[PDB]
Amino acid sequence: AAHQEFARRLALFSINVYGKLSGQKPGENIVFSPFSIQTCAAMARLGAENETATQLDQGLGLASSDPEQIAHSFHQVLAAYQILRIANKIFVMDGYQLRQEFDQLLSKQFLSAAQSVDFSKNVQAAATINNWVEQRTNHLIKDLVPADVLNSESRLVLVNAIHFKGTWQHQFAKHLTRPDTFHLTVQVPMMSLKERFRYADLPALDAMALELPYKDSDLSMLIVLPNTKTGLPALEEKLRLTTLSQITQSLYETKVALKLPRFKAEFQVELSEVFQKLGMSRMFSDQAEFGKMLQSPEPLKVSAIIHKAFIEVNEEGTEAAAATGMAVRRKRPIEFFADHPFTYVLVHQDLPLFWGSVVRLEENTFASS
Repeated sequence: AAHQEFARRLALFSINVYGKLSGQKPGENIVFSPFSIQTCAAMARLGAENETATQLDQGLGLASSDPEQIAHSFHQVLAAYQILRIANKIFVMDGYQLRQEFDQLLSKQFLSAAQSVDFSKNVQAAATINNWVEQRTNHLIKDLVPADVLNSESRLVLVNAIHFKGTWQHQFAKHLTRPDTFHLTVQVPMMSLKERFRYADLPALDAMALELPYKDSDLSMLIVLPNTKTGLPALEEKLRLTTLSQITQSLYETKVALKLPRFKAEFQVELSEVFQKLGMSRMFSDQAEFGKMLQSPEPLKVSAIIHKAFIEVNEEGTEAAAATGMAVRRKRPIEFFADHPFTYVLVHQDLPLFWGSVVRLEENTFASS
């Protein structure tokens, strides 16, 4: 009930963000963790007041206007994963003390760690933050927070990191992978497998979908494939007309001949513009209200929200990672051949952990690091 609502609201936030990112970065293989973004921003909301807090509640789709109830809603999920590792930490300017309620909600409900750092020594502070993020993401997310967005005016950085490594319930055979056409055409490694999978025809979306489960988990990779080679932008628009829950409830087990690219993607973005377009502008402005963060009466605002994500999909399974850092400163059979662009979601039970697009693929002919 409370759990279903949390998933529903995160799913809507997810498609909202996906839509704004796709508009901001049209030809790119977007990948992001909506869960990471919402969690990090909800932590910031605990320290917000007045219209800043209200914007965050309503723009993120949080459970209510009550900080304790909001915090508890995240605890329920975070605790359930006490394959998937999620970690929160706050990094606080040396000499500044957190307010008790902010500190208590972060520690007890968001299971957040806390550490004091010297942001005036901004290279050192960034290294501390970024090393922690690497350690929470199997070194897949590097240099999350650059030194050059931190300085003596920085007061805290809130970070969420998430790491996923799953093995397919039904793995692909490596010796069956072959180069084949991806229609943008290019030749890329295509993995082939015939199995019973949860599948749906989605004719009102002009698409089809398939779920690939991971063993020893209630996690799966949902692939939504337009029926036409050029159909992804239209599908992306139409997903707004439905819900993730309605899509996954349409799935039924059936024998499928699957072809899926062996692919990887990395994506990074500063999310201020996305948040502004989703009606959460006040937090970045000189009218921002974050007086519940620190004992100090210094007015604060958000100077950056940085998100980085990574995913690799191969014959054995999937590994994915992401992190979100928010800097706060003082104010001065059926064939299912995924051989053209598609969208995908790593979903727990309609709780989306990762969301992305495959729009362009190439086999690199150059050696590189």
